[PDB]
Amino acid sequence: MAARTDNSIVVNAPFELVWDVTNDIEAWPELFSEYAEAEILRQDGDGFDFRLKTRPDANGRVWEWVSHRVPDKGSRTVRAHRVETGPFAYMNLHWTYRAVAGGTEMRWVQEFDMKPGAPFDNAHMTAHLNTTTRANMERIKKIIEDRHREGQRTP
Repeated sequence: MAARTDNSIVVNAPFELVWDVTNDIEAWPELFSEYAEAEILRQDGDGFDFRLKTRPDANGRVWEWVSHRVPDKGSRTVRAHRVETGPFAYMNLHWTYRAVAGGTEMRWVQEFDMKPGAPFDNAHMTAHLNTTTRANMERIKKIIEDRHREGQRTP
């Protein structure tokens, strides 16, 4: 009934670095290939609201929306959801980090459902999100590992 994506990847670096990089919202435009802009609108208490402005998609359209995000470094997890759902009836995000043999494993899970009349149906969006998510996790993994390996020669 409800759409879902579940993707994992291991980053060959320590939790601290993996966490700090991925949770650096201001840097997402250089980390993610889809976001042109990312700014925190407000930070009240734990969670916070941020705006995302994507780059022109495969159809030349630029999207922008606001989401609420609540990072929990202590539990090594983060929860988020779109405030301006747009074509989505709702979109929930859940990231976890786990120490494993070789580095830090990142697991990103999405829970959503398209609005009746949206350009995409649950099936097609699921495929689209898996593709973009996998591409982003691989790019982020590379970036983090490079920063990590750099600090091993100064040391």
